[PDB]
Amino acid sequence: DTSGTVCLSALPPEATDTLNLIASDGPFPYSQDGVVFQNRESVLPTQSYGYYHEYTVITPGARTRGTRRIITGEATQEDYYTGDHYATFSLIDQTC
Repeated sequence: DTSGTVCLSALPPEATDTLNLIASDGPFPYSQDGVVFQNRESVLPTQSYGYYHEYTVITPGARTRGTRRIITGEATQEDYYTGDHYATFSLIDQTC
């Protein structure tokens, strides 16, 4: 299940950067950016393979991809933010 919705302005600035790169279809900083997100644990609504894709939300100072990500859903304006390494997700509202 999702943990509600959150305004883009309420997320780390890096989340805005990630969405801008998604809008231009990259290029992305990490090789894992753009790969299919399987939603293996069924936290997000059930959809067929390929409906979801994942992108890194850079954590300042991190040597690794960290724990922040944006999962895109194929529907219009459907994007999910997780700041706890896929444990919980919140729908991102780019209008606020």
